[PDB]
Amino acid sequence: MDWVVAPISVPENGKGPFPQRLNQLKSNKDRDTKIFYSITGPGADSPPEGVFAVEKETGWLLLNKPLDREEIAKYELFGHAVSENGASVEDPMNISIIVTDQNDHKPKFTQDTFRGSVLEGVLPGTSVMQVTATDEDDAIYTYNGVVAYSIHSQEPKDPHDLMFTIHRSTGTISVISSGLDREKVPEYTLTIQATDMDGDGSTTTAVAVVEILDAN
Amino acid sequence: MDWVVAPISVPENGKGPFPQRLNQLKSNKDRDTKIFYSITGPGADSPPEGVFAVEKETGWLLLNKPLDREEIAKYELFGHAVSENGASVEDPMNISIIVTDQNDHKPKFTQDTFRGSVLEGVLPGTSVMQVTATDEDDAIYTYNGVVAYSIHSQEPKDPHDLMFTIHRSTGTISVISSGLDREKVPEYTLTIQATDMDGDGSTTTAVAVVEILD
Ligand SMILES: [Ca+2]
Ligand SMILES: [Ca+2]
Ligand SMILES: [Ca+2]
Ligand SMILES: [Ca+2]
Ligand SMILES: [Ca+2]
Ligand SMILES: [Ca+2]
Repeated sequence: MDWVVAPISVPENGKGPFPQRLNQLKSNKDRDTKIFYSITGPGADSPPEGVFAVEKETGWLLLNKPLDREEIAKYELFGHAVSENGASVEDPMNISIIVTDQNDHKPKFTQDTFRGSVLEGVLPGTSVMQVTATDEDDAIYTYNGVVAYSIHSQEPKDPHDLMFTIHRSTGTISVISSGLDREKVPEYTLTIQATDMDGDGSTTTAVAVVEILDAN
Repeated sequence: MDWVVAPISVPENGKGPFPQRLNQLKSNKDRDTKIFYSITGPGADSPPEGVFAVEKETGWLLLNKPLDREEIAKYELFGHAVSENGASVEDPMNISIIVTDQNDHKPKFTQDTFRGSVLEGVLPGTSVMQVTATDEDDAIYTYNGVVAYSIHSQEPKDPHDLMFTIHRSTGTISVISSGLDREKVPEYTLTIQATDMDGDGSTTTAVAVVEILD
């Protein structure tokens, strides 16, 4: 029995030590001859050179230094086997290295202060504005690049304390209660937060300033 | 050409979606007979049951839910190939799942306040005390569980500002300058910090109180 395709998943920023053994190659021609192994491709003999290597006799695939997914996320290499007589015995083998993500980037708001406005009359559920934070980490297979938005505080606290809400994943801010009155309170300052790992990681902070406009 | 053996490395807390394909099994007897695949072992048919599964006809190995390395770090399963009989055609295959670490734990000092003492006479380079923070994440293959120690502040700043240092990875605090005098300053309060990812991750804070003896 065997795998049809077996890619090797390697976390970025590994401790090693280096050089670090990955998986071991084997030509089933072993008994008939002595085999010598080598590799080619971007990562081996094309740039970036010498990130990966092979032990010529044992067939161990080696990683020579820690990887950075944000720099290169995938490698496609080829492994070769030649007899002691010098003849390429079999087709070269496809080697796929998948670099898996670590949470090595903090989220960042696109601005320190976002600004929006809304009419004093509006219905609860009305969009005011949208805020945005970015995270360079993977948000598809991991949560490391997935951001959770929240409102930390509101100022002032009148009439109600919880006048707005923020959509947890889109960053759209909405009005959730009535009684907006420009004459009483013309401006609210919301301290907003974006936290990666969908709310369990690092947090960064910005501000949203909401102007209340007079409906005649 | 092939791998002698090929373990599968799966990051914990994956998004999937689930069930999630890992790698695909294949018997060489595919060509001469119809094959049905299955798996056994802790993770499959022993507890924890049904974390992994196999598509009986295609041979795809499936992960049914996200993994937690801190709960189980490694699985050893066996893959089987049987004829319509139910009879093994070849030896079962060893399946190794390695669960790779995510930084899902913050570091924590063992105490909020550590206490130590040192004689007023001592030479620079003298050990005072050792402080400790733990991190449940992997500190062997990743930095996620590796802690970096630092001194944030000293009080008072007398005779001067930098009287102690902390060893970045052991948490041992040492005297780095002379002029300790109990009669002048009997006690120092150091704000200390432990940061995971060897200094690039989350930080937590505690206090070290050092008594000067006569
Ligand atoms: Ca990186
Ligand atoms: Ca990353
Ligand atoms: Ca991140
Ligand atoms: Ca975990
Ligand atoms: Ca972990
Ligand atoms: Ca950690």
